[PDB]
Amino acid sequence: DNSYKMDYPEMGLCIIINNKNFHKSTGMTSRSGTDVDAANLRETFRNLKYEVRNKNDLTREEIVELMRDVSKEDHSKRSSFVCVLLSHGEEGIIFGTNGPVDLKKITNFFRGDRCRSLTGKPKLFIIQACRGTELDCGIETKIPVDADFLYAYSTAPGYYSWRNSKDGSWFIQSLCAMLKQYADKLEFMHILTRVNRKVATEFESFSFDATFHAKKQIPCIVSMLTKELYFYH
Amino acid sequence: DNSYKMDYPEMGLCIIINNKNFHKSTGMTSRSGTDVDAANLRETFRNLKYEVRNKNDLTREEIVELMRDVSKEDHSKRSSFVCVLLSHGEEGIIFGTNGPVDLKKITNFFRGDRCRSLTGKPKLFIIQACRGTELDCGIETDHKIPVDADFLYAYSTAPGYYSWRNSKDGSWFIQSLCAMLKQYADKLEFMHILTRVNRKVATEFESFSFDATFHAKKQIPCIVSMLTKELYFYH
Ligand SMILES: O=C(CCC(=O)Nc1ccc2c(c1)C(=O)C(=O)NC2=O)Nc1cccc(OCCF)c1
Repeated sequence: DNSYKMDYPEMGLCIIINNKNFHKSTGMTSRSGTDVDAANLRETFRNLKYEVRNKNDLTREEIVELMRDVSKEDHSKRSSFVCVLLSHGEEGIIFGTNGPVDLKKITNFFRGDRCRSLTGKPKLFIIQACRGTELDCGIETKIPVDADFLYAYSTAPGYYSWRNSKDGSWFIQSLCAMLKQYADKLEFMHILTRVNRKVATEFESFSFDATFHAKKQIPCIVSMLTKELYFYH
Repeated sequence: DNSYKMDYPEMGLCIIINNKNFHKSTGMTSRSGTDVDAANLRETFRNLKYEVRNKNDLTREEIVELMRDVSKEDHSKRSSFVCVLLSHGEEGIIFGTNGPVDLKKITNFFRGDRCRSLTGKPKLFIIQACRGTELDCGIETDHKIPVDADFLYAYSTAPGYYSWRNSKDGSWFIQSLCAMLKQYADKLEFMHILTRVNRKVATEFESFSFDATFHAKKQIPCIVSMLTKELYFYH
């Protein structure tokens, strides 16, 4: 068929790793307002009938162990899997409270051959974290083991990722608003495309210092899905 | 307006870079079956009403030059822009005949601030090249806008992975891309076309080799989208 089977007895897990406070030896700063994103996500995915588990202030080892355990659960009665990461980042990596974790390490747990009860089911990774330090100035006007993954990144490779301490990050605030409005009408890729547009046109940084002023952001959809994804029917 | 305006006088250019033969100093093999891909692409994109320009066996300098020249053209009367790269590669790199070129360097020529007549229009890069040497063993079941916006990078494989070519039929990804564009360009949104491309490659293809190391290998393409709207080839 053209569309993933989403009529399993359960939608699936939605794990949200929310890191705000970081260890002293890291020099990493606290991500103020991240709880806004975490709460917004929790409610959005609960409304999508996901079983949501929230984690807070996990270490790199704790992140690894959480994903290992979760990958070893029996997902046979679940349609999909969602993991949302809220943290500092670097290209290809997310930060535990006490140090880096390669993203590949945690998603390898769910590879078609390592988590058999999710083989052929959509595995979604939503990543609110930096991918580098670059700023966007803007401009005027048998199946493969690596299949059935989707990575919804807040930014393009190499780029910084913008957040508002009060309103939420640009990406998650837009993701939730778009899932809320369209998760009953549009296929996921088209939801995510609405997300890009909303982040691209509605947001623009403000700074008293020109270096950080009027900067822009586009999110980055990375799809290895083999079917269309509708959260209904 | 949830979709790109595709009813400009022209659909736009479709530049195809087809690298078959590489200088002896590299020690890169010839890419057998690539002319099949290049011919398939040419016919497919002409049918889509794109202005195809085929270029064969370009050097790293020539690639850069071509991309520079085309980026400096006036794309005002064009709906979009397509560029297909067929060659050897590594993560983030395609090979000219004489050596490596960073993909970022070629796609940067078209960034919303360096190519004004393409601002707000979809820039499509179709990349048939290795992104490393990993092999997928498979598993059994059988206002202002950002300058990095409006780009789509359609990769033949996942990051870190080998990309499979067949001497007779061409590459698994290009073969499959042409078939689905032929079948659905008139009906489906582009992301939906590429998703079908993904399923086709993932299910219908498996490598054959007398070397068990290279036998029974699988492949999934990788769609990287910073598009802001739905793309339909027919108005
Ligand atoms: O640090 C970040 C994200 C931003 C951050 O937490 N601090 C930060 C540090 C320097 C700069 C910036 C942020 C900028 O936003 C910036 O515009 N320029 C910077 O020098 N990413 C990063 C940091 C160091 C290295 C890196 O990539 C190396 C791996 F190839 C990526």
